[PDB]
Amino acid sequence: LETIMASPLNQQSLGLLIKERRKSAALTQDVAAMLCGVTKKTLIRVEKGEDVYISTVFKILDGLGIDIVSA
Amino acid sequence: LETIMASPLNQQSLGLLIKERRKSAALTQDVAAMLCGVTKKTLIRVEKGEDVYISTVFKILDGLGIDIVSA
Repeated sequence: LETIMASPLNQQSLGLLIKERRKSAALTQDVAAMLCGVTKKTLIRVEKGEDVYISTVFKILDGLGIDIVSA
Repeated sequence: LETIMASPLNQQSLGLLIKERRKSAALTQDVAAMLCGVTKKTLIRVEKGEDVYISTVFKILDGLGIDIVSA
């Protein structure tokens, strides 16, 4: 039962997680923005790790089927 | 808790997670707010699931030693 040193999410890596999930689902920023109910600009801000309201982030996570949990 | 950490997170359950973790460490709202570098009022907002900036949430999470990860 190998005990490894991994890392928790911060603001930047969350954006990158979102980006990777959007890309793996073959969705453009426009389409994903449509699915998540945000503007392309907002999605772009989030993927870049720029500060927004948590509600926006949860809309994005929910729209892309990304689940986050407590460690 | 066990109902919150055995499910993916939303805004409300995140706030409740913060609250419970704070309570398990025997911390008042003032002290925890102090530890996290936010106001008591802000911590109260987050624990109640009210909308704030993601940076604030990450400050609270980091200050209380709560790690979140991708599922």
